[PDB]
Amino acid sequence: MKLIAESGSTKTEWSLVEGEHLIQRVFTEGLNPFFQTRREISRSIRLGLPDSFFKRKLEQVFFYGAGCTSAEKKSVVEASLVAQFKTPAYVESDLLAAARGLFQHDSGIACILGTGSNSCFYDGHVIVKNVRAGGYILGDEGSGAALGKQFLSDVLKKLAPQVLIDDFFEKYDLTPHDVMDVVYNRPFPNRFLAEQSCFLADYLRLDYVKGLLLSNLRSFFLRNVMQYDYLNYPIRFVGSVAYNYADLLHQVGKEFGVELSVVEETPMGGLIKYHAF
Amino acid sequence: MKLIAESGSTKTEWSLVEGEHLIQRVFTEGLNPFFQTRREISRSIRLGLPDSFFKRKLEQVFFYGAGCTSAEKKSVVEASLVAQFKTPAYVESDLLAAARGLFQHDSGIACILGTGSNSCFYDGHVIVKNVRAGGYILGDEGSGAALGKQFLSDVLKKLAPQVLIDDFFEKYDLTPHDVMDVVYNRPFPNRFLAEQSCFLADYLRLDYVKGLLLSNLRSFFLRNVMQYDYLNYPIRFVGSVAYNYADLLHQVGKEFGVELSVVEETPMGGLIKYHAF
Repeated sequence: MKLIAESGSTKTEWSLVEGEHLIQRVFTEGLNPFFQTRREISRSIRLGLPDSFFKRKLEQVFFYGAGCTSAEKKSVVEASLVAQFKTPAYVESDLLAAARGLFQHDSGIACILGTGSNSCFYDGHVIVKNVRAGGYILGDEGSGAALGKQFLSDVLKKLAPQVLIDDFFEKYDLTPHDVMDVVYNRPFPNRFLAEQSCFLADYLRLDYVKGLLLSNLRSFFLRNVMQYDYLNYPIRFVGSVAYNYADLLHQVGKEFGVELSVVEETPMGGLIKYHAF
Repeated sequence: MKLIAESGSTKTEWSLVEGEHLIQRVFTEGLNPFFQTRREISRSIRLGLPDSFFKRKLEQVFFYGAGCTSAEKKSVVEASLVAQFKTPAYVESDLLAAARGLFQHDSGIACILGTGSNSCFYDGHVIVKNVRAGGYILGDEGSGAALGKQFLSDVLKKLAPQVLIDDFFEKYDLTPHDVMDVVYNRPFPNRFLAEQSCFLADYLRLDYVKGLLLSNLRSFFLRNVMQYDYLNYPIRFVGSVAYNYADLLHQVGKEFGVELSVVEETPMGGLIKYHAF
């Protein structure tokens, strides 16, 4: 058996697999070596996974995660995995997870629309080019946080529909003042903004929300996708925003003259296939 | 004599005055009760002002500052002033400073374009209406930080002119990676973004920079100014961004059918007049 894990801001997905056969899947909290020390990662692993995961003969562990983006950060995660499982562990970024999960050994443009957003050209083996996403303030166009940022900007200006404003304040138990406090003074403001992506998804019948999604999705295409040779290679998407707003994403694709026929919630299914070759 | 002080992110201006006559002016660091305790404010005062300020018979002290926006925050500043000067001290916000400095006892729309941005309707006595600015992430349209945010977004995407990108990296001794670090991990990211407003001002001959200013100034008008009865009252501006980019601001005014003939660097001259009545 092998273990394949994919970690983002909201959770880690663990797949215990034999070849392409799923023995078990388990979710734990997100694990990010920029926010968590080696020991916290080890502890979160140790407390989150069932016993069967730790008693099982594993040939390798493939881990992909947000924040696994340098040699040093990959080491922290690797040390935890190696300590917890006593087996070869290979740590890569969430971006390479998207590329390999979406493309296998073919070439094309892989894009993530999740808490943040990301894109790359993948040559079937390595990432060859990677437009900088820029994070929740300076970029991450088309991401959950970008949506949340524009929505909350509109809430404070009273520009959004009253129904949405009232529902937002009630659901989150907030006032305008408390919004400022959360965004400017409390941990992980990006995650709170990105949570708005889930909130807004119930209100898609409103012109306001459709226009907000179209605007942010177009921005991702103009500022990220179209830096690549996007008319000459397949463009494939993964992530919670891409998945939940797949119809609007497809519409934006057609506006830019492309056919987006691959939109997946996560790269996990593709990663299981990839590590079976 | 009285003492009139106006405090923002970059500095405090102190005016020792008899009626409308300026005895002396001194600059110290900014003083903001959200970032500095009463004792730090007192110390910064005590170390920043000349002896003559402390030996002088003063009838009152009028202080206006960023962050002096609640009863409690005003108290902190007041306690410091009262301890340092042993005289009646009246603490108000930087917004009321703009209103009173720009309008005296007349009515109209007062706007600030500085590190952040702000606007209000002033009835000649009190602020009657105040669109929420929203801060550097969710709003502050037309501010230095909004400029810096779009510029740096463009820098990371490689969309800005190469000359600007090279000059930015060299002047600030930064790389793309170090930019992320400053914005996401270091204190007062708003102040660093707002500093870009001064950097860009030397490059106004570039189409890119003109278009950036026009876009951000238009945004301030669409999302803030035009929430007020802006065709029926004078609109007056104060602040470093408004002052440095006065020609483009005036142009944006005309686009929205208004004549902006009052643009001041600071409200200080107006405040001296106001507190002489």
